[PDB]
Amino acid sequence: STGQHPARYPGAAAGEPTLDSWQEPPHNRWAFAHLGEMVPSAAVSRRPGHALARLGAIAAQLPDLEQRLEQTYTDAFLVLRGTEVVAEYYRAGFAPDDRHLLMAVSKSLCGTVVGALVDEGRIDPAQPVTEYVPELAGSVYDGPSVLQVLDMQISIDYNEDYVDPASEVQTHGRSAGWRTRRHGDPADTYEFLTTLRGDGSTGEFQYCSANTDVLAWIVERVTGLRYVEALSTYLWAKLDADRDATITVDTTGFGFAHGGVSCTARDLARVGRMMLDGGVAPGGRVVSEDWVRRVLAGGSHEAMTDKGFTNTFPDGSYTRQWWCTGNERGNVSGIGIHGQNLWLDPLTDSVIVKLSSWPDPYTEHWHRLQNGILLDVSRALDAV
Amino acid sequence: STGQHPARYPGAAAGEPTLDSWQEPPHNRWAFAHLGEMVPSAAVSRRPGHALARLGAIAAQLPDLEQRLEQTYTDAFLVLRGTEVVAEYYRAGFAPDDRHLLMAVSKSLCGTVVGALVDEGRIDPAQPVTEYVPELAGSVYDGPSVLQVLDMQISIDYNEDYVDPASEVQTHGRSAGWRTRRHGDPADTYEFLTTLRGDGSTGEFQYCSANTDVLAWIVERVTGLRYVEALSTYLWAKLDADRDATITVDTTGFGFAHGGVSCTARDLARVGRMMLDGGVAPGGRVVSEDWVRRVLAGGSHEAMTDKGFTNTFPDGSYTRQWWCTGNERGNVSGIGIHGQNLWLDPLTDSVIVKLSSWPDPYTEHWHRLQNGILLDVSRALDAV
Ligand SMILES: NCCCCCC(=O)NCCCCCC(=O)O
Ligand SMILES: NCCCCCC(=O)NCCCCCC(=O)O
Repeated sequence: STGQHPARYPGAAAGEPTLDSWQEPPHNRWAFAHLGEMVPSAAVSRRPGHALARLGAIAAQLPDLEQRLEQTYTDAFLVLRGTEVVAEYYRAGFAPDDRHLLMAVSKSLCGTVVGALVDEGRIDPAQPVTEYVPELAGSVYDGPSVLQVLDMQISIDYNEDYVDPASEVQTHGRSAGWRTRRHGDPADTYEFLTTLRGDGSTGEFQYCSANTDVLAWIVERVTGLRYVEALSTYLWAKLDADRDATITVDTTGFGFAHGGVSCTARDLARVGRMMLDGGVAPGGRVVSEDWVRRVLAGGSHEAMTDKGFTNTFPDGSYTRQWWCTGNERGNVSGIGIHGQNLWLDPLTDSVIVKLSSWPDPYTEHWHRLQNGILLDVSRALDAV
Repeated sequence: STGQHPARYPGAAAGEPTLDSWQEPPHNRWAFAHLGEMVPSAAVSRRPGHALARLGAIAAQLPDLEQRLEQTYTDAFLVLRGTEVVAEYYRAGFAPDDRHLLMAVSKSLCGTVVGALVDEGRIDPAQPVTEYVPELAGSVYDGPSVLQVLDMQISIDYNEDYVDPASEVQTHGRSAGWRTRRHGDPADTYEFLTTLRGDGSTGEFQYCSANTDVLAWIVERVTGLRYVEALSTYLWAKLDADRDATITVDTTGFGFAHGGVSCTARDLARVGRMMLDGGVAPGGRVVSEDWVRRVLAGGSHEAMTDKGFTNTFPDGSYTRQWWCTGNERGNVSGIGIHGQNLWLDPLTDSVIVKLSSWPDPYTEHWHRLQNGILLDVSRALDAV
């Protein structure tokens, strides 16, 4: 058993509604107003073909920027300097206000929600995961602290290989609804998490998407809110965003916290703006100054043994669901496969959003090109 | 085989992407911008509890109206007199701009798209279905004309019982993704349609949801557009709507034309406004004056042998995906189970939208109450 979870609607029984019950009472009052949560659905446009390129200022310093964006399969690109949008690009077929999957940039949003609850004293990072989710007893999350989850410093038997059909990535996806279920698969994301094991060691960085979903589970146990609602209440609804975000949900309504958020490029930039404003957003404080300071400060460098990341960023690290370059600019970024970044450049008070669709989830090739663009654009923003 | 269908995106292979392939190239460029079409998804609200009742004018004539709306599980209710919203109600927990499932009011929208294509001379109602969809040869739709589909005048072995777990309604839903698939079920909506049989007789009204999905299939074959896009291009994008509508899609991306559209009450009223304006909408003409005239005129009364409908509306009929009361007011309505109506009152140049969630799909009890409210509100709009 995975214990108590937030009901899909007020008074809902556990796991209700399902695909076979949503038309029946009492479920249908909720379901008829939220059917996209149950059944795949398409937008029918209220609006009756070419790329939009408004790179403007940085164009003089980076003449070939649009070509470099094309070469990295860029769908949306936006630079926010202070409060001003100073450069934008959207590929043909993608509108400025269209939403785009964030992949693991979603993790940085989840970490922010956790941070807000730490500020409220509802989560203590020093406490074991099992203090908040007892049902993870007997799993790899039995022993580690919430901070070690936040920092991805738990050794786990989870092969985070995005291409291997047999990897835990795919099983994770089948459990949550991103992929077709097999018989014998865990019923939902919570159950999948309880199946994970490890050798018990901690302290070394191991990127594992399951960690973020454990954080979201903790958020639910501490607030009593569905993660989807907690993500709105503690973050999204304070941004003065143009559009709702969306997040995929599994068959219990649990949001795919580690990778399933979609939003517009401009709205994602509002998250970066909040970070560079010390944790304050138009709708109120999201996280404490201290939390933001710790994100910008980085994690333990010695924990970061990922050769690929450190080849590019020798003094890099990871903390609280953010990647920290440790470079001379102090760049920090949310990062997702296929080329998603929420990139912070504190030196110039700027945020860079790049949302892409590389053919491959992650390779040194795309990694080098992507980071080259983000660094060049950052430097182009420097006072001269 | 069900023949050629509009690709989910430009250049897509048949049936691509699937739940297991959408992350791979070339699918992922499209899928990352449209993930809700593949995986159930929840809105993360950008906005930070009680019913809104602004019944206003008609309140004096119908003092107990709000109670009557509550008693019929009303979620949204809106009266448009001319171009003016003169009464509104939304239950606690449902916002004025929230979308609501239309159930078979969706059919009236599909019929409108067909009507537009008839105006363009791309569909001839007198022609057999097989003129446009040859693959329906050998099925119950082999022989009948497109008009007989529009008018629901084909005898079909399809038990339209919304509660019986064993009825064709459920198989239809399993084929399309509204319900959990069983082994042996048709793979998609098109395949399900090809399995339908009948005794070959025509001319008598038989309400069958499959008919509308055949119409949507015809729309796709004649335009080359996904039904979702055709619904936008020929109708929704001409309404000057506040929000996109949505429609559920099956595993090929085919919209659930007969029941799967959701939209706001105010936007649905724009469809009624278009009908009462002779087929013209803010964005241009949607259908011809003649088409609208034929809808308002009704179908053959003798074909209408449904005792339930005619008990309430003795001179009632059905044509072109609209129910026609044949009453002294000439009321016509789109109708969906659990209490959805797009109700036209030409006498007062008014449209009534009622979107509800009755516990039961359809019973004489709810039918009597629902129609009593719509008729009383219509009469309350009369000049005195
Ligand atoms: N479970 C399916 C979706 C999971 C998303 C994974 C993801 O986006 N991972 C990001 C990896 C970034 C690696 C950065 C680096 O090594 O330099
Ligand atoms: N296939 C699942 C959804 C199908 C929707 C069916 C629906 O909305 N039907 C409307 C029936 C109206 C009957 C009106 C009357 O008999 O008076």
